[PDB]
Amino acid sequence: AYTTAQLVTAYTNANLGKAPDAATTLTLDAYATQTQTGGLSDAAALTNTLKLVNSTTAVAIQTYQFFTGVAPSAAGLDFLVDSTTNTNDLNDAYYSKFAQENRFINFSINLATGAGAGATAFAAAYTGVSYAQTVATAYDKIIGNAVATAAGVDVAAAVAFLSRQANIDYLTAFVRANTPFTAAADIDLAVKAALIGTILNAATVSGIGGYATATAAMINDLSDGALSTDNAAGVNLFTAYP
Amino acid sequence: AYTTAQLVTAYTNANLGKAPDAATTLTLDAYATQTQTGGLSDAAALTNTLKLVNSTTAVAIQTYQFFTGVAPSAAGLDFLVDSTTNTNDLNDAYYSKFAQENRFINFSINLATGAGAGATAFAAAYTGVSYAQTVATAYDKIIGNAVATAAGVDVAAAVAFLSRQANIDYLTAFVRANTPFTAAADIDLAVKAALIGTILNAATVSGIGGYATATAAMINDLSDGALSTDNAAGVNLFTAYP
Amino acid sequence: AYTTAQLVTAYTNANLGKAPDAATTLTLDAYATQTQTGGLSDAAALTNTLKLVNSTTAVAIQTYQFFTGVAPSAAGLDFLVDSTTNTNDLNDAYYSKFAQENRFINFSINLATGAGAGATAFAAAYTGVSYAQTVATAYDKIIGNAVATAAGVDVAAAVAFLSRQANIDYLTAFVRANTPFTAAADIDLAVKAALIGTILNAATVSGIGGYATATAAMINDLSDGALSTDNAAGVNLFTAYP
Amino acid sequence: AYTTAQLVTAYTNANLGKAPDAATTLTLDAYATQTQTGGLSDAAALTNTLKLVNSTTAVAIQTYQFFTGVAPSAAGLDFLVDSTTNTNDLNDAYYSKFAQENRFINFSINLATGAGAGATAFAAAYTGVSYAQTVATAYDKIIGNAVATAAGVDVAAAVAFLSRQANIDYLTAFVRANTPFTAAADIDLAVKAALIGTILNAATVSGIGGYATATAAMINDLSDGALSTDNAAGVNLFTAYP
Amino acid sequence: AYTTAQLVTAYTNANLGKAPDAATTLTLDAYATQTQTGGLSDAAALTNTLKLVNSTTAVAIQTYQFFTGVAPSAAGLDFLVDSTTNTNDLNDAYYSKFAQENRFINFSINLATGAGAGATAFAAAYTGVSYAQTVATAYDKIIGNAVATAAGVDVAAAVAFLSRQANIDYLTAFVRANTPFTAAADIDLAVKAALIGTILNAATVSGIGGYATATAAMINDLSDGALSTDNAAGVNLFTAYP
Amino acid sequence: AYTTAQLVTAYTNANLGKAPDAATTLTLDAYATQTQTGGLSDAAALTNTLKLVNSTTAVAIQTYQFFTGVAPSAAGLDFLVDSTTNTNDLNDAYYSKFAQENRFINFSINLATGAGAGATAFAAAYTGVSYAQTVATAYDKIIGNAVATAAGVDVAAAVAFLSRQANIDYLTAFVRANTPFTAAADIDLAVKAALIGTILNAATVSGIGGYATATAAMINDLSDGALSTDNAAGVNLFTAYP
Ligand SMILES: CC(=O)N[C@H]1[C@H](O)[C@H](O)[C@@H](O[C@@H]2[C@H](O)[C@H](O[C@@H]3[C@H](O)[C@@H](O[C@@H]4[C@H](O)[C@@H](O[C@@H]5[C@H](O)[C@H](O[C@@H]6[C@H](O)[C@@H](O)O[C@H](C)[C@H]6NC(C)=O)O[C@H](CO)[C@H]5O)O[C@H](C)[C@H]4NC(C)=O)O[C@H](C)[C@H]3NC(C)=O)O[C@H](CO)[C@H]2O)O[C@@H]1C
Ligand SMILES: CC(=O)N[C@H]1[C@H](O)[C@H](O)[C@@H](O[C@@H]2[C@H](O)[C@H](O[C@@H]3[C@H](O)[C@@H](O[C@@H]4[C@H](O)[C@@H](O[C@@H]5[C@H](O)[C@H](O[C@@H]6[C@H](O)[C@@H](O)O[C@H](C)[C@H]6NC(C)=O)O[C@H](CO)[C@H]5O)O[C@H](C)[C@H]4NC(C)=O)O[C@H](C)[C@H]3NC(C)=O)O[C@H](CO)[C@H]2O)O[C@@H]1C
Ligand SMILES: CC(=O)N[C@H]1[C@H](O)[C@H](O)[C@@H](O[C@@H]2[C@H](O)[C@H](O[C@@H]3[C@H](O)[C@@H](O[C@@H]4[C@H](O)[C@@H](O[C@@H]5[C@H](O)[C@H](O[C@@H]6[C@H](O)[C@@H](O)O[C@H](C)[C@H]6NC(C)=O)O[C@H](CO)[C@H]5O)O[C@H](C)[C@H]4NC(C)=O)O[C@H](C)[C@H]3NC(C)=O)O[C@H](CO)[C@H]2O)O[C@@H]1C
Ligand SMILES: CC(=O)N[C@H]1[C@H](O)[C@H](O)[C@@H](O[C@@H]2[C@H](O)[C@H](O[C@@H]3[C@H](O)[C@@H](O[C@@H]4[C@H](O)[C@@H](O[C@@H]5[C@H](O)[C@H](O[C@@H]6[C@H](O)[C@@H](O)O[C@H](C)[C@H]6NC(C)=O)O[C@H](CO)[C@H]5O)O[C@H](C)[C@H]4NC(C)=O)O[C@H](C)[C@H]3NC(C)=O)O[C@H](CO)[C@H]2O)O[C@@H]1C
Ligand SMILES: CC(=O)N[C@H]1[C@H](O)[C@H](O)[C@@H](O[C@@H]2[C@H](O)[C@H](O[C@@H]3[C@H](O)[C@@H](O[C@@H]4[C@H](O)[C@@H](O[C@@H]5[C@H](O)[C@H](O[C@@H]6[C@H](O)[C@@H](O)O[C@H](C)[C@H]6NC(C)=O)O[C@H](CO)[C@H]5O)O[C@H](C)[C@H]4NC(C)=O)O[C@H](C)[C@H]3NC(C)=O)O[C@H](CO)[C@H]2O)O[C@@H]1C
Ligand SMILES: CC(=O)N[C@H]1[C@H](O)[C@H](O)[C@@H](O[C@@H]2[C@H](O)[C@H](O[C@@H]3[C@H](O)[C@@H](O[C@@H]4[C@H](O)[C@@H](O[C@@H]5[C@H](O)[C@H](O[C@@H]6[C@H](O)[C@@H](O)O[C@H](C)[C@H]6NC(C)=O)O[C@H](CO)[C@H]5O)O[C@H](C)[C@H]4NC(C)=O)O[C@H](C)[C@H]3NC(C)=O)O[C@H](CO)[C@H]2O)O[C@@H]1C
Ligand SMILES: CC(=O)N[C@H]1[C@H](O)[C@H](O)[C@@H](O[C@@H]2[C@H](O)[C@H](O[C@@H]3[C@H](O)[C@@H](O[C@@H]4[C@H](O)[C@@H](O[C@@H]5[C@H](O)[C@H](O[C@@H]6[C@H](O)[C@@H](O)O[C@H](C)[C@H]6NC(C)=O)O[C@H](CO)[C@H]5O)O[C@H](C)[C@H]4NC(C)=O)O[C@H](C)[C@H]3NC(C)=O)O[C@H](CO)[C@H]2O)O[C@@H]1C
Ligand SMILES: [Ca+2]
Ligand SMILES: [Ca+2]
Ligand SMILES: [Ca+2]
Ligand SMILES: [Ca+2]
Ligand SMILES: [Ca+2]
Ligand SMILES: [Ca+2]
Ligand SMILES: [Ca+2]
Ligand SMILES: [Ca+2]
Ligand SMILES: [Ca+2]
Ligand SMILES: [Ca+2]
Ligand SMILES: [Ca+2]
Ligand SMILES: [Ca+2]
Ligand SMILES: [Ca+2]
Ligand SMILES: [Ca+2]
Ligand SMILES: [Ca+2]
Ligand SMILES: [Ca+2]
Ligand SMILES: [Ca+2]
Ligand SMILES: [Ca+2]
Repeated sequence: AYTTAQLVTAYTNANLGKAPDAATTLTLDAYATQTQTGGLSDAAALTNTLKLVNSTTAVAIQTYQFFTGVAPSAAGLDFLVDSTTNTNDLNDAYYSKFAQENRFINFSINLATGAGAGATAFAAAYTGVSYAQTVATAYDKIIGNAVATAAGVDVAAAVAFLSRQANIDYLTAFVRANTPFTAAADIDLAVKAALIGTILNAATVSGIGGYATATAAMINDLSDGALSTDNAAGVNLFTAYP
Repeated sequence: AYTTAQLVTAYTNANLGKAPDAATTLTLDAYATQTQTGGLSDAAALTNTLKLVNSTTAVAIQTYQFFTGVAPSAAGLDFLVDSTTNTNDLNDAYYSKFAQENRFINFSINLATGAGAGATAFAAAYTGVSYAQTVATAYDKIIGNAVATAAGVDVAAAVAFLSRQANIDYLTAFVRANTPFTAAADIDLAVKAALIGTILNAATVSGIGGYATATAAMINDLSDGALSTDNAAGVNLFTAYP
Repeated sequence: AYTTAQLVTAYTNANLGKAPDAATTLTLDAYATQTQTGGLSDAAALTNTLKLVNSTTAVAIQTYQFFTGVAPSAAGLDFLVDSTTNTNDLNDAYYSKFAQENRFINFSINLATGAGAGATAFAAAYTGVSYAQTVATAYDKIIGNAVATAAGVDVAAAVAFLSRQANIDYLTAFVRANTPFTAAADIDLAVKAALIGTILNAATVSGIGGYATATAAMINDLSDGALSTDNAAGVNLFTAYP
Repeated sequence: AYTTAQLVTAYTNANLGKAPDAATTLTLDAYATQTQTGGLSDAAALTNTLKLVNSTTAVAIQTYQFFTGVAPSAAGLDFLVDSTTNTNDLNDAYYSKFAQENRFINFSINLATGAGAGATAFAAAYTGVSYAQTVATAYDKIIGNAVATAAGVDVAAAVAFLSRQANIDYLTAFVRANTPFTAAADIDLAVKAALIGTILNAATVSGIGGYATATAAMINDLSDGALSTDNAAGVNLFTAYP
Repeated sequence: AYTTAQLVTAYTNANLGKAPDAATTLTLDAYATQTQTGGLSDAAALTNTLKLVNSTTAVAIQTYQFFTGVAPSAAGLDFLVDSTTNTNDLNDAYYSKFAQENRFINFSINLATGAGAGATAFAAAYTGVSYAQTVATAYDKIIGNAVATAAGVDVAAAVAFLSRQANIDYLTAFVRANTPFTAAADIDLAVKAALIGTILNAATVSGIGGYATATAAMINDLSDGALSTDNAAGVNLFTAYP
Repeated sequence: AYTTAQLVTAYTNANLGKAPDAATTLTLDAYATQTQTGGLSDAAALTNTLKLVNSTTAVAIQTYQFFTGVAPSAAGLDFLVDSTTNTNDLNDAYYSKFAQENRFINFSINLATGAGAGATAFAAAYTGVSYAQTVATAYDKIIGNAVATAAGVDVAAAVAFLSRQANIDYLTAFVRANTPFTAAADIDLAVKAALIGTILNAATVSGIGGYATATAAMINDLSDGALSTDNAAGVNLFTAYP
């Protein structure tokens, strides 16, 4: 049985010191009532509670792991999500106008293009590759073909939907109108990051794939208040939480 | 085997001293015959007998528990349902023109708006929340998403039906024409109580959810004549009947 | 193996001394042949043999039990069905123009209206009750909601069919044109008896319900020639044959 | 393994000394080959061999059993089917123009009307009975309602088909144009025999019912050459072959 | 594992010294490869290898067995299929223009009409029999009604298809234009042989029936090079290979 | 768990010293990630890794085995796929314009026509055989009728599709416009090689058949770097890898 005070504290640690909104408080309150009435197990309530921090914390963990090869530390997560020194962070008015999918795309573009840490690695490996191939390889890397088929979703339809011309046209307009890029090569590279960022958003929403499971464990690890690993140079998701 | 005299006495205690109507007497008489003919078990007949007091007793128990956080005592139930000092109570001519759903809405509006005990708590928590969010959170709090899916009903369709624009338009007309409220904020808060009151009526009619099960046990506890707990400050449903 | 002589004697005792008709004799003869050829068990043949006395004996037993609260005795059954002192009885030319359903309605009207034994009790309990409620309560009392659903028949459709406006219009015309009643209250009470009488006919035709099972046992008890209980003041079906 | 010589001898005894036709010889020869090739068991071949004598021997056995109450003896069967003293018998040119169904009707009319042995018994029992009732009772007596439903055939459809107005119109034309009867009562009685005769033909063709099973055993008993019972006054099928 | 040299030698013995054609050699070569790759068992390859000799050897065995009552010997098979003294045999240019079905019909006509060994027996038994009866009896004799139903094919449809007016019109044209017969009786008898010959072709193509199984064993017996029985007066298929 | 360095080395040995392309590197990288995240077993990743060398290595192994009767050695594979002395090999700019199916056809034409090693054997066996027969025999030889049916694919539809007139018209145009052949016999022989080459491409794409399984084992054997057999005169696939 979870009290509403316990759930909001777990959410606060997962959200890194940010108090829940009034609407989210009612959702957390509903979860607490279900546990007391025998309608929801203790483990299920916590997982649902930690599922509300997807747009604010899971975006920071997953984008760094794919691009920079390592997830940010507790101090790095604190700076990115909710910090006093960072005026523009994930849960402030600067990002308040974005959705979950747009937030994933923004970090993907920033990391792979310009002054991002993984920008040089992204350009070397993702050059000379078509849009369809990038989607196909990223989908297998993030979610996986075997795992997705076992879960029930159709891989062939999902890959085609993500690589449709409508998605490409919208993303290239998003890159050109927003990013300070105008060359064909620079725009082409940035669209690839946007395509990958969409896949990352799809994986965390559905919860299927190695990336989605790994970031869930890290959020659960951070839920109690202190990260168990908390490595200074970053936490490798795949080896910290096998 | 239940005699018709036993069933009406159980109903009278559940209805708090009110004699059954002539139509309800035939329904109770039919239940007694089925038990004697081996067509209905003793436990099933009593549960069906206590299912006829939904509009007169279960409304008082459930509305107080959700809003004030505690169910009324035996003396409090007596005053609300059938008392000599209370000229206008649930089973008199004042409420004789209402249906089951309208009765649930009336207590919800009275408790959450004006001089209700839980009015101050309701305003603090349910401010800045949209209509769709209030329905979604209340449905999970009262009935529950996991329990409803297991029972067979579709949660997604049920929530959309309860939050349709037709329901909102009818409820806001009900609030404005009946309640002494004219400000946008006051009307908006009252409609939220009406939306929650509809959910409470849905839960007790279908019998799915923690609230429906809890109020059934309290009515069964009151059926014999004396409430087992009968706390002076109120009976907490979720801890008295786990 | 049942001989045709044995079957007609069992039918005669069930019909209370009335010899079977020529058409019914062939039906009884067919049952005897099936037992000798190994196509029908001994118990099944007797039950089918006793199923042909529904319109002449089961009508007397069931109507008295529902209205007067007790089934007629062996002497009472003899007077009602086939007696020398009673010029107008069930199996004579006076009732030869009626069907099974009409026979059930006639006793229901006679008992509940006028000089019937149960007329005073029927008026006290069945006053202020709508037609739909009377059908719903009688159907549960006679057949039962749980038993009917288990058997496979749809209760919701059956109740609506029995309470349709076409049935009410036919029955009120039957009451007004036949019974010596013209007041609204007297006609309304008589139609309720007709509605109940139709339900009794439905129960005995289909064989589902406590009433149908109980009257079958009494007919089987009377089949051998002498009733086992044969109480002077009447036989209570539900306690004599649990 | 049955040789073609053995099969024709079994058929000859079943047909009471009549040699098989050239077409029937090929059918018997085909049965013999199947047994030698392992495609048909010995018991199945004999039953199929004895199924070809339906129109010549099973008609004599079944009609007498239903009407006269006893099957003909071996000498009686010999006179009826194939005898030197009887110029007009079942397997001669006199009956060579009839089919299986017409042969059954002819004996039914002869036995129940005119100088038949069972004519007086048939008139006493089958007077005052409608056509539909006669078909319904005869079908239960010969085939049976329970047995037919278990086999898979629909009793309700079969009875209605046998009692259709087209069947009655054809049969009454058959009776009037052929039998020397013109009165309404005499024609009505003869049509009842024709209706029963059709049922007997249906039972032996399909092989369902006590009559069909009983006459099959008697033919099998006669197959070896000598009847085991061979009672002088007739063989009662239901007690000789339980 | 079968080598391509072994398969062609088995086919040569089955074909009685005739070397396989170039097209058939590839088919035999494909069977050998499948056994070496673990895609086909040794027994299955030999049965498929012996299934290619249907039009040249199984025609001689089956037609003699049905008509003359005995299959030809090894010397008789050698003369009929592939012999130096016989200029016109089954696998030469004389029969190179015929198909499998036409080859079966040719032997049936030759044996049952003219100077055939079984011509006198065929005329005595198959006189006075209609076309439909001949097809029905031959189908039961060759394939069998019980065996065909167990295999899954519909006997009623198959018999009607083989006895359709289109088949009769084609066969009677085949008989009249080819055979030196012009009388009605002679043509009628020859068409019956053609109808039976078609059934024999159907049985060996599908592989269902006692005849098809028996001739397969004899071909398998001849496959090694020397027939095990090799009776001088002929081999009776049904007793040599039970 | 496979590292991306291990997968590319396995692919390099399978591709015989050729470094993977940038697009293929991402595919190999995705396989490595899945193994580390527990979404793909070690054996499955290697098989998928070796499935990307179908167009460059499996074409050399399979075409030689079918036509020349033996697969090329490690030195022979090195010369054909990736060698310094061979300016025009499978993975250079000379073959960079072809697809997988066209590559299979090219070797089939070269080997069976002109100066190919198996040209003389192909002409001797595949002369006087129709197009439909060649497809039917090759399909059974390469994939097999029994194996294909067990896998689920329809053999009858597949053979008809491969032998359709549209396929023949395209292939004969391919032969005439490309190969230096103009005679009817030479073109006819070359089209047969093209038809077989298409079947080989179909077998390796679907992975069904003895040829597909055998060439997979040889590629797996070559994956570690050194071939286990490495016979100087060639490796017989069916006996080296049973
Ligand atoms: C392992 C670990 O724990 N490491 C930590 C360290 O130990 C240490 O504690 C600390 O570090 C930080 C961190 O590494 C930081 O990384 C940044 C960061 O990931 C990210 O930052 C953003 C960037 O500085 C910048 O913004 C603009 C802006 O997004 C703009 O986009 C427009 C615009 O918003 C408006 O017009 O709306 C449009 C729709 C929008 N367009 C799009 C496409 O979205 O776009 C431009 C061009 O893309 C972009 O430059 O400002 C943001 C506010 C900022 N975000 C946050 C949350 O702060 O990406 C950087 C590339 C990345 N830098 C490097 C280097 O990798 O870097 C600082 C140093 O600069 C470091 O101290 O934290 C570690 C995690
Ligand atoms: C724990 C426990 O056991 N406690 C008990 C105590 O120990 C003690 O024994 C005792 O207490 C009572 C009780 O707490 C009472 O609580 C009241 C009560 O819940 C409720 O009361 C109603 C209210 O006083 C009032 O009415 C009007 C009216 O409903 C009107 O609505 C119109 C109108 O009917 C007509 O026009 O038709 C329209 C369709 C209708 N509109 C709508 C929208 O329905 O609407 C106005 C505005 O909403 C409303 O004020 O009169 C009712 C007759 C009355 N109902 C009953 C059953 O009595 O709500 C009050 C807000 C609530 N008060 C407080 C405070 O919470 O309060 C009294 C003291 O006043 C107390 O003694 O019982 C405890 C249970
Ligand atoms: C426990 C036990 O065993 N008790 C027995 C006693 O110990 C004792 O042995 C003995 O008793 C009898 C019995 O109690 C009797 O009961 C009667 C009886 O149940 C019933 O009787 C009928 C009634 O007297 C009457 O008839 C008319 C008539 O039905 C008429 O209807 C018209 C008409 O037929 C024509 O126009 O066609 C129309 C279509 C039709 N209309 C309708 C609607 O059908 O309608 C009027 C008004 O309804 C009606 O009065 O005459 C009938 C012939 C008679 N039936 C039989 C079978 O006899 O109902 C009585 C109300 C009931 N009486 C009492 C009192 O309850 O009563 C006598 C004394 O009168 C008693 O000796 O048997 C016990 C079973
Ligand atoms: C256990 C359960 O749940 N059962 C239910 C079923 O599962 C099902 O859901 C529904 O099914 C029904 C049910 O089986 C039913 O049966 C009918 C019914 O019993 C009755 O129905 C009445 C009838 O159609 C009709 O009657 C007239 C009338 O009897 C008339 O007689 C006159 C008249 O009384 C007066 O003038 O006096 C005269 C002397 C008299 N003449 C006589 C007696 O000769 O005679 C005519 C024929 O000439 C007759 O049509 O109309 C009534 C309104 C109707 N009543 C109701 C309540 O509907 O009798 C039918 C013979 C009977 N049918 C069959 C078949 O048995 O059947 C329907 C058929 O669709 C079925 O759907 O409900 C169950 C409760
Ligand atoms: C127990 C036992 O074993 N008993 C045996 C005895 O011990 C003893 O061995 C011995 O007995 C016989 C037997 O009992 C016989 O029984 C006969 C017999 O069952 C049957 O006989 C037929 C009857 O005599 C008669 O014919 C005409 C004819 O059918 C005609 O019909 C016309 C006509 O054919 C033409 O116009 O075509 C029309 C389409 C056709 N119409 C129809 C409707 O079909 O119709 C008339 C009127 O119906 C009819 O009389 O002649 C037949 C040739 C004959 N059939 C045979 C097979 O012989 O029915 C008799 C009524 C019955 N008699 C008695 C008595 O029951 O009787 C003799 C004595 O007469 C007896 O020796 O065998 C015992 C079995
Ligand atoms: C048990 C055993 O092993 N016995 C063997 C012996 O021990 C001994 O070793 C030896 O015997 C042979 C064998 O018994 C032979 O039997 C023959 C044989 O079965 C068969 O022979 C055919 C017949 O002689 C004949 O031909 C014509 C021709 O078919 C013609 O048809 C035309 C024509 O082809 C053209 O116009 O095209 C048309 C489409 C075609 N029409 C049709 C309808 O097809 O039709 C006429 C009339 O039907 C026909 O006579 O010539 C054939 C070439 C020949 N076939 C072969 C394969 O040789 O049928 C004979 C009736 C049969 N004879 C007897 C007798 O039964 O007989 C010789 C002696 O003549 C004997 O030495 O082999 C035993 C098996
Ligand atoms: C068991 C083992 O390991 N053996 C090895 C040896 O031990 C030894 O190590 C070594 O041997 C080689 C090898 O045996 C070689 O075999 C060749 C080879 O299989 C193949 O070679 C091709 C051929 O020489 C040739 O080309 C043209 C060309 O393809 C042309 O096609 C046109 C053209 O490309 C353009 O116009 O586009 C068109 C679309 C196209 N048309 C079509 C239809 O595709 O077509 C003509 C006519 O078909 C053709 O001649 O040149 C190619 C570049 C070459 N391919 C490669 C990969 O090198 O087929 C030869 C017939 C075969 N030779 C013999 C002999 O069998 O032979 C050399 C000696 O010449 C030997 O040293 O390797 C062993 C495996
Ligand atoms: Ca913080
Ligand atoms: Ca901040
Ligand atoms: Ca932790
Ligand atoms: Ca009270
Ligand atoms: Ca009151
Ligand atoms: Ca209690
Ligand atoms: Ca009597
Ligand atoms: Ca009387
Ligand atoms: Ca008794
Ligand atoms: Ca005889
Ligand atoms: Ca005779
Ligand atoms: Ca016997
Ligand atoms: Ca030879
Ligand atoms: Ca020859
Ligand atoms: Ca052998
Ligand atoms: Ca190399
Ligand atoms: Ca090269
Ligand atoms: Ca190796």
